[PDB]
Amino acid sequence: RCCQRIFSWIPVIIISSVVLWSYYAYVFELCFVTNNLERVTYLLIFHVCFIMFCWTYWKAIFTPPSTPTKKFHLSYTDKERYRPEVQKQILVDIAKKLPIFTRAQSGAIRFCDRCQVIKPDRCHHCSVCETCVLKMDHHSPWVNNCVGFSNYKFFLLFLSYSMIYCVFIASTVFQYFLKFWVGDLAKFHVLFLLFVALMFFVSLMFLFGYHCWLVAKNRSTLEAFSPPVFQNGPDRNGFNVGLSKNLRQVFGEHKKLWFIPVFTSQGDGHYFPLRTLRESE
Ligand SMILES: CCCCCCCC/C=C\CCCCCCCC(=O)O[C@@H](COC(=O)CCCCCCCCCCCCCCC)COP(=O)([O-])OCC[N+](C)(C)C
Ligand SMILES: CCCCCCCCCCCCCCCC(=O)O
Ligand SMILES: [Zn+2]
Ligand SMILES: [Zn+2]
Repeated sequence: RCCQRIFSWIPVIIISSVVLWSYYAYVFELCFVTNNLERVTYLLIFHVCFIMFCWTYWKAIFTPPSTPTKKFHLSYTDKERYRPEVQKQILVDIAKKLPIFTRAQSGAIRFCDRCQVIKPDRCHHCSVCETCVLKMDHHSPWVNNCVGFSNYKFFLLFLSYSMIYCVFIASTVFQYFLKFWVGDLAKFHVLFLLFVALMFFVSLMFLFGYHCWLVAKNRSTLEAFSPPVFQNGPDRNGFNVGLSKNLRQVFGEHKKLWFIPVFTSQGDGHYFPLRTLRESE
């Protein structure tokens, strides 16, 4: 409904409000209060931090999920959608020609009734986005969007620049209140700002770190909480092909584009290199 669609944006409104208020706070008040050359230097650094935050946040929010291609879709009519075991055999015969090595716990082919999709490996259905999403990490209320194959790099860059911004604001307010305490000048209310920054920082520390873990090992959140099932059973490392190539699968080979939110991730969204094949030519 209209109500629901409005309510889905409130986390984004909250983060955007906190960020804009921190901008207004630092730029005028705090930057003025703490040499002209120094002030301009720090104002331009702060502005670069701000622009990278908004850049990465925007592309995290507004990059739609990647979706399985036609080859993975069943083009059935409403009539044909009907006996379950014949469907099982049909899906098996189709999967004979698809690069799908993961199965359900029962061993069945993973299939989405809503999208009519033979799910690729690492693809999962999001009921919020209401679509199958390739290498879906998780649906994020905070970016009002799925985080997966298409935007994961933008998400991690957004966490990083969020952290840098938090450190900038926190350190600035600390210096302001120290200089007040040493009588070299207060705006007591901006103390709250510090308490906010700190909080977010520490939160990001747990989040960033966690994702570091995931990215180091080529593991999605869903996979971390439910290991994928292969022909020989569950395997927590089925897609782990080494730290370097795990990192480059997300950030690409070109160092210049690592820290900017332009799409640079490797592979199609469907087949992902098996750890078990990592030394096969
Ligand atoms: C671009 C980023 C990449 C950079 C390189 C990354 C280097 C490598 C990074 C990390 C490798 C370090 C591995 C630590 C494992 C310790 C042992 C341990 O706890 O075992 C436990 C798992 O362990 C965890 O659950 C870890 C949780 C992560 C918390 C945040 C710390 C991240 C480290 C921050 C690093 C920041 C480095 C600085 C980054 C600039 C137990 O295992 P289990 O029983 O199988 O768990 C089942 C849980 N289940 C129930 C949910 C299924
Ligand atoms: C007052 C200083 C700045 C405070 C605001 C800084 C920006 C913090 C934004 C953190 C958002 C984290 C979103 C996590 C999403 C997820 O894990 O699904
Ligand atoms: Zn689906
Ligand atoms: Zn979603």
